[PDB]
Amino acid sequence: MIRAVFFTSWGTLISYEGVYKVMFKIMEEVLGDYPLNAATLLDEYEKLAREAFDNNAGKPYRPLKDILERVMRKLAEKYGFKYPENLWEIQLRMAGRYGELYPEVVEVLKSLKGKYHVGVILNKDTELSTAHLDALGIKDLFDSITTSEEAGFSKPHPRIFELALKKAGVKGEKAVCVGPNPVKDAGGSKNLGMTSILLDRKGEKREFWDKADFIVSDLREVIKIVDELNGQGSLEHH
Ligand code: NA
Ligand code: NA
Ligand code: NA
Ligand code: NA
Ligand code: NA
Repeated sequence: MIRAVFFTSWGTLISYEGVYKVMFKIMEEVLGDYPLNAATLLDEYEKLAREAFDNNAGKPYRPLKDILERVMRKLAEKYGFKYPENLWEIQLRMAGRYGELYPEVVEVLKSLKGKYHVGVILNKDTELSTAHLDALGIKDLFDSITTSEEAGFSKPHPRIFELALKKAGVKGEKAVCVGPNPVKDAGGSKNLGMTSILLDRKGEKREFWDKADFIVSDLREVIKIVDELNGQGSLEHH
């Protein structure tokens, strides 16, 4: 029986275009009138942030605030603008203002919440990652929020998934995990015995479909999958 459904954040709940918007608005605020195109700065920020996250994958948690400070110091030295004071407050304010959910998210979370433990797993940190969900209005729809900062390790290390399962009170076989990353999400959750669901919203990841138990293009399909897994043996499923 599936008793719990876990979701990641980026590309699952919060759209990539929404994440891009937040980061673009941060770059614009940092630059002020400095004569650098903010989209150009954004591309380099994304590259450096991605490189740091990927290097930390599966390792003990590293404070996000320090990562973003190191990235921005590199960018300020590269491009010649003054390093911004209160960078963290800029991050929090822009996360409070910008971003968007995929259009089916609220409906799906509400449909599941009545029948399953609905959890979110966050890899960047606790504070900023939770603040973004709160600003988008979905923080309280979750029965649990579990982060790499709380577990002490980032995906795909097992501890983050172990902690999420403890919050739900079940072993991995009673849970599904939905996310876009075949290694960090599908592989990571399957290591704890969960049923892995790869989210491929654009149908562009076929070469990684073998890394998951199920593939979906939107979150409405998750409800169907869990209902199917739980309808085994009744007269309706038959
Ligand atoms: Na629930
Ligand atoms: Na409940
Ligand atoms: Na935190
Ligand atoms: Na933090
Ligand atoms: Na794992």
